[PDB]
Amino acid sequence: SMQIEKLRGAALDELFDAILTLENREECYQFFDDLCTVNEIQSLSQRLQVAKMIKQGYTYATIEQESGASTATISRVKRSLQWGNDAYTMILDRMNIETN
Amino acid sequence: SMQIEKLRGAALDELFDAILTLENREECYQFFDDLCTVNEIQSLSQRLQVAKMIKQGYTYATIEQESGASTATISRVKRSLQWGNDAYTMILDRMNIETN
Repeated sequence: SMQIEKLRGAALDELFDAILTLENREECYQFFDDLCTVNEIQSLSQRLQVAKMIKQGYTYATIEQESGASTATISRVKRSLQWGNDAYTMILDRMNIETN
Repeated sequence: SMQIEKLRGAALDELFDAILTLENREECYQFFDDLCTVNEIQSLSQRLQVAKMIKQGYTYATIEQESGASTATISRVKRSLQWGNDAYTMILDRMNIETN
């Protein structure tokens, strides 16, 4: 019952298969610069920082100050961590981020 | 002189490092469902479909019909194909999608 189920199909599969072909960090810079605006990329980056910081055990007050994320953004990320796919956990755990 | 240079730094590196840890297509579904809204994901999928179809030699009208994309969206993708990082070329080649 993921919201993304609405979109499941060949085109979305191709986008994800494309992202899987990226092999290093600079390829990601090049690809996401082509694909996305600066504002879009900034938002995605902010969201992951918020998720990381929540998991590290920081107060929401501190998260605002360090990540520059808005309260509305922090709220959305909060909702995803609790009522989502545990995908932030999966990927943060893979990078060996010390979550407390 | 990529626009993304505005954002280059530790947080953005971390987002890309996260994306590089994804191993399969279903993990992408779970991660991007957590990270993004349905509307954001649909937008990104549409852009890649447009890029592919431009590179295959479809005209704007066919692209509008098959991908849902507005002329504005198509225009922006076209601009990025001419003046961007050639990153759509890169990923389309790796997925062995035939292009002109």
